[PDB]
Amino acid sequence: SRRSGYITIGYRGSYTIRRVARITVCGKTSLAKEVFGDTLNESRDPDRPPERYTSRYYLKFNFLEQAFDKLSESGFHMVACSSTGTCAFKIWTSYTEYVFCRE
Amino acid sequence: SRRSGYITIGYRGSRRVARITVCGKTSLAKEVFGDTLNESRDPPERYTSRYYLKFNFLEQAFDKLSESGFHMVACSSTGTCATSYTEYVFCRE
Amino acid sequence: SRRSGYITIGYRGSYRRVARITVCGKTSLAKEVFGDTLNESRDPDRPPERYTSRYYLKFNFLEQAFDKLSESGFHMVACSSTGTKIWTSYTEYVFCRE
Amino acid sequence: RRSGYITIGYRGSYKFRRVARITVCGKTSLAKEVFGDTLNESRDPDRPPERYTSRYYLKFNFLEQAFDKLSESGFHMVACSSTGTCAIWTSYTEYVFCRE
Amino acid sequence: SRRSGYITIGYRGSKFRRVARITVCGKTSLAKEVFGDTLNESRDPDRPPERYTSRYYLKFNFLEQAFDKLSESGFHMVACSSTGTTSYTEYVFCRE
Repeated sequence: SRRSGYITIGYRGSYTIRRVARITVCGKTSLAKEVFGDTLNESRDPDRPPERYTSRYYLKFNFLEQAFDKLSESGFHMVACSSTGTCAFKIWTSYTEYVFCRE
Repeated sequence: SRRSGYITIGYRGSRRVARITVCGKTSLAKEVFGDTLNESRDPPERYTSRYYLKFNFLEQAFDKLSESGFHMVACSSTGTCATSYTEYVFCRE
Repeated sequence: SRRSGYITIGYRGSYRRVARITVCGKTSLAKEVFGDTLNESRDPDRPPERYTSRYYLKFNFLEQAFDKLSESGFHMVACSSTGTKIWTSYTEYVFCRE
Repeated sequence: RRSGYITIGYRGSYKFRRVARITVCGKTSLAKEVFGDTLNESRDPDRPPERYTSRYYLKFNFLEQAFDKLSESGFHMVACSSTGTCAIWTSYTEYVFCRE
Repeated sequence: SRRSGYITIGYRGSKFRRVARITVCGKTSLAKEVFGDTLNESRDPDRPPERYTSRYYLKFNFLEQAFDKLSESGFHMVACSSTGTTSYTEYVFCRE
């Protein structure tokens, strides 16, 4: 409870009438670092103080469930999930986010 | 974590978090967010759907709800191509 | 519990603008929860054990409906939304009292 | 009582909800336990108890009546999702139930 | 628990429901423990248990049969999302 809070995992996918390019991490930087350690890629947002938030971290691996398993090992649980679709000329893409919480 | 009710967190995206809206009992929202809350509407009603937050990190809003004993119980989003609107429902028992 | 059951709350939006909050479920549960804030005009004088999909509420704050459900011991167990210069949407929030 | 999942499907059309068919998917013995004679097996008849179906439906049209019967048999809603089909406007929503 | 983790079940969709292929994503040891011989590892074969995959799929067609097997191994459904224009729906399962 002293280090409670939220981490959101994001994933951009595409379907043609799973393939991963980048798993994004949003939340307080100290929490994301505790959970993911050196798998965290902070290049898009470097050198932030621990009590600041980020929406631009991402992970050095490409399996979604691999991110979820690490969150579970740190006592975070999935509490929500949403997805939004898009149509294009055929390919259709979507961004999915998975909200995790530690009590 | 004293008096029960719902607070809904919303934002419209294209992540770029333009503005985080707060809906619910006005007294509950002020308990949770204090001066991070700009009301921006002129007397106040018991319920609002037009409060919004000064900061732009969604998880920072979620974390403050957690500190007051609110839990996320649902979320939904809708989009049409030309953006999207996402909503997160919190509840304190 | 003997008075257990589901109530679904819905509303049509456009892009928050809430025109009307709909209420679906067994009528006696809806009446227990919302009392005089319930508008039964589109399905009046129903027996307490029959189901309706046509009640709505006389207020337009969604969280006020959620708060009343909580006061009667109902909890939100699911949520879904369907989308389409203005696009409309329907969102429903499923509540359950066990 | 044996564990399992039952999914409830609802073809909707769009303030009120469009009265339509409520479909039931899962192991047939579970669906029959839950719904009894409100279950319509005419599109998948004479199935053995341990086989699965995705073609049962209910003889009433109120979704919450189906949710209530699931609750009476100890099933709980664990997920839901809908698909928007723009063309009025029709959507399909499914509600996943689980008895552990 | 020692063998805790996530398995995500997917189906590409378009009496109504028609499901062709049920995809399985997660750690390969977990997918194998849950699904055994019903699992199709041909698309991603010769994989060590501690590695992850997004290319397994199931030999049967009933989504609830996949859900029931997950339950039998102590996995629970924690989230669900769908997107479409045809549709793709995924069900996230977790064993603590």
